[PDB]
Amino acid sequence: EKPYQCDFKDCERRFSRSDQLKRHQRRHTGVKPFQCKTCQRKFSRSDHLKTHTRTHTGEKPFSCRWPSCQKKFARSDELVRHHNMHQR
DNA sequence: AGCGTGGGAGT
DNA sequence: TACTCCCACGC
Ligand code: NA
Ligand SMILES: [Zn+2]
Ligand SMILES: [Zn+2]
Ligand SMILES: [Zn+2]
Repeated sequence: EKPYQCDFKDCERRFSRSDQLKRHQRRHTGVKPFQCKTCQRKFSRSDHLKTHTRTHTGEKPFSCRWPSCQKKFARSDELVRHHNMHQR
């Protein structure tokens, strides 16, 4: 199921796909290909750079679906937490 | 709350 | 492979 093993010392992680292993291995190497042009912070992943950028732009693409609630969020996981809050 | 950081997955 | 999206841990 997860044939791509991480061979770094004392790491037991295994992955379904080669690209998942490559991304994981950036944790060990510290290689960070992406940079925010606003604050120069570096990231190992482009999706992390994308959501970080919303800290500068104020974009909040995720709207609460509860009727009459107008709250918005920069990330889908913030909206999940918020929805969990409406539903006790 | 706000967000760095992470795996699992669709494409 | 890479880009993208989801949900999640932990502060
Ligand atoms: Na990418
Ligand atoms: Zn590893
Ligand atoms: Zn920045
Ligand atoms: Zn709401």
